[PDB]
Amino acid sequence: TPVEEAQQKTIEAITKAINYMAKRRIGALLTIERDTGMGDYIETGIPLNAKVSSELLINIFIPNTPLHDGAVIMKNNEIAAAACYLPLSESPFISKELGTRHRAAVGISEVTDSLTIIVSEETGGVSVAKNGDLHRELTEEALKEMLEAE
Amino acid sequence: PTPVEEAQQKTIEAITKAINYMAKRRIGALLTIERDTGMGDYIETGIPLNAKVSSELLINIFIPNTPLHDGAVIMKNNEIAAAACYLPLSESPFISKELGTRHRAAVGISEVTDSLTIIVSEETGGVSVAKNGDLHRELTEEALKEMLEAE
Ligand SMILES: CCOC(=O)N1Cc2ccncc2C1
Ligand SMILES: CCOC(=O)N1Cc2ccncc2C1
Ligand SMILES: [Mg+2]
Repeated sequence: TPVEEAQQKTIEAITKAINYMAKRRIGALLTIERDTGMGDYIETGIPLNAKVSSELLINIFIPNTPLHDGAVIMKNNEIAAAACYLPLSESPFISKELGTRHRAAVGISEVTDSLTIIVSEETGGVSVAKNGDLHRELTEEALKEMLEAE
Repeated sequence: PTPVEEAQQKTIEAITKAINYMAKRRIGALLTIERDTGMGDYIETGIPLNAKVSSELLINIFIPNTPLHDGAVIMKNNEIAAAACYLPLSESPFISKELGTRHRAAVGISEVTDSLTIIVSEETGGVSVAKNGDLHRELTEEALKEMLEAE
């Protein structure tokens, strides 16, 4: 159906962007809103309300640029905003070598049903935060399975 | 001012802030503002954004060596319609011979539309505008803002 085709196109755009950023160890933080509304966090960023593309997602997270610090938040198959604030988790159970992008991802996942993707700037490792837990060192197949399950 | 007028002023502020930032850093840029001649055929050659304008997004689009930096950004009113768009290259003899493809594309679209195109040179940081087949070079920040306000 059209809705299914659109969802698959968005998953493909995300995975292509994440793969590029992982290869180059470009830090990224991408939160996908689900049933819990995230308007209060969307409002802390720069409004975009843009069509998703791999190209736009890559250009947002280039280091040393206006939009690269903070989270992209996606809603209704669009990029709602970039450079958004997310709450930092205080969980003592996050790997201690991880920094603030990952604590922000876990933090938003503790108070919403959202799915957040993180690319580490240290390793290019890809992780997902959901329900207060961080799933680390994902393969491409693993991230795609999580997006489809979501 | 009406909401339409306030929105126009915000869009001008966003454009001038981005152009000034790119000029300073010698970031090449090509930014076409659609007017009354519709530019759908050219918008459709790029990557669709349909995004709200911000200075931050404009700058991020043109960072060198990134997916969106080559080709034109085409704006419709208060939105960035698409990036990395193709424009026709002018063959006008009044384009300074040292200028490259971004200036030629800008003059080219300006020959077949009433659009206003801004160009930042990656070589010099100079700011120019193409309109109605003419290129106006070495604009001050003040001159660019006035041209946009009058447009
Ligand atoms: C568009 C400008 O944005 C910023 O300078 N920050 C830094 C920053 C750091 C952590 N979370 C969000 C943000 C947004
Ligand atoms: C999104 C990818 O964009 C591109 O690779 N282009 C568009 C474009 C438009 C005009 N001249 C050169 C190029 C290269
Ligand atoms: Mg002069």
